[PDB]
Amino acid sequence: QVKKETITKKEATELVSKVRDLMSQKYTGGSQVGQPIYEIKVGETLSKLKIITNIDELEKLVNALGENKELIVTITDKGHITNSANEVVAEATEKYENSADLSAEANSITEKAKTETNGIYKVADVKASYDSAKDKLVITLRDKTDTVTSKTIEIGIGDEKIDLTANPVDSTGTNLDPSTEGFRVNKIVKLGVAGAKNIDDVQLAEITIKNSDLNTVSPQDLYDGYRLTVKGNMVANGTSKSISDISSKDSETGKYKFTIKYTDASGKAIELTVESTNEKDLKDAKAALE
Repeated sequence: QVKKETITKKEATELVSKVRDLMSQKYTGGSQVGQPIYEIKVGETLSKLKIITNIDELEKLVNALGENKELIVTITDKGHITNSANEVVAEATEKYENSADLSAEANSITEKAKTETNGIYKVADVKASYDSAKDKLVITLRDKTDTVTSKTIEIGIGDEKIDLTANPVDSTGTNLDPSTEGFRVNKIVKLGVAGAKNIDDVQLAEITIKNSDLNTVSPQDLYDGYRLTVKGNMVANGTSKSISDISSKDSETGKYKFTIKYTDASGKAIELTVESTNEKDLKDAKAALE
């Protein structure tokens, strides 16, 4: 993954433009044709998010956002892909994502071949091999009776999951029934796929919109280890002060942080982020401002 970002209310004009375009995007095929691809939620906090169905819901909330108040917007992809007919759809056959998926499939097919009586298994002897070196699933078929032919099919990472009970495809593009009298495995060009599944959500973004003038400083900027600096005293003399929690508990930078929202001498809404790798210095600065 999620892109986290903080922007100002003024900068939210660009967010409105982008979210408007996202909200206009619909599936162009399959079961969800005409429904929105994106789910947008808006609320004061991450615990008070609500789904919106029109961009004006966001515009109204952004326009009404008070001085030193904030709004959270989350953007979720409800799951989409372009299918073989060039339509954007909500469901698709799952893909092999790694070596373990290919290896599992080889084991599954090998086990299924012992007892299966459906599709290809009915009319063909089946071997399925996971080649550790090449990183491929290799399926080898031979007709059980009559003039015996064979076919080998290679399946890799990123391919759609296959199903030997489903109708394979021949050179005409037809999904052909393996029980057709005269069917031979050497006419298979590709194997049939497993059933389509709903594509999973992907959280794309969490955008915090703050109606404030934003700046980030060190604790040293405000406090020298003993006394507030001149800048520290100006901050401490701000009005309608709200000082946030103790720390950020680190992220992937070292830096901890707290925020001070205040109204400056001119009446401007300010939010000052005070960040430090050192966690004692930050909490000392913090205590001096209280």
